[PDB]
Amino acid sequence: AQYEDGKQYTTLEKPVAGAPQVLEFFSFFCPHCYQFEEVLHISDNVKKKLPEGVKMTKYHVNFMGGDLGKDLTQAWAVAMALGVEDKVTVPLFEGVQKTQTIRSASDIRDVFINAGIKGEEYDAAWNSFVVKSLVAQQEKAAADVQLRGVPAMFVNGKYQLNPQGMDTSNMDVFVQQYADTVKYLSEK
Ligand SMILES: Cc1cc(Oc2ccc(CC(=O)N3CCOC[C@H]3C(=O)O)cc2)ccc1C#N
Repeated sequence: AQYEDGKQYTTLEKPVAGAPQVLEFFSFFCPHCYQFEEVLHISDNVKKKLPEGVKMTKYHVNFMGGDLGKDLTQAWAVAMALGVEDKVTVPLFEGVQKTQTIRSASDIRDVFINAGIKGEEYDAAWNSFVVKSLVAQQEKAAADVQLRGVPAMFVNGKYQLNPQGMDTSNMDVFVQQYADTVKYLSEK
């Protein structure tokens, strides 16, 4: 078959119920995640191949980067709460992996300030129980699939994308195979 378990995707032994339709996990410390955002735009290209209604969810993980890694999961909850993911994703990636200017929680906050989030707005959100609950959701979702590596994408809590089983001589062909695979899995 053209799409095969073990090839473009794998099937979770214990599938998780009530999971978001398309769920990505990343870390701002994760080198392939940097590529998936800045060079490949995986999330955008997947979204372009799915129906207009479908929901895509993207969550940060704690297991890379120690204390700053957990700060970043909380900051990502702030981003989701305020709806400013698109404004902060690139400068967070570059601050962690390119310019080495993100070394503390205050440095993370600077990125939001420079992106135009008001200081009181960020601090209030950072300390809010709405954001605490979003942190819990990010952790629960990774726990549900015993997540030990990123980037990762899961479809309907049942299938895990396997990019290592796709072709990578051509970056654009790779992205469309990935997106087309997500489409095939969503229609399963
Ligand atoms: C064109 C292109 C294709 C790519 O294909 C992939 C290759 C590998 C991965 C897996 C990954 O990152 N890991 C594996 C399990 O989780 C732990 C983590 C590790 O330990 O490294 C993901 C995608 C990557 C980058 C580019 C570019 N430019």
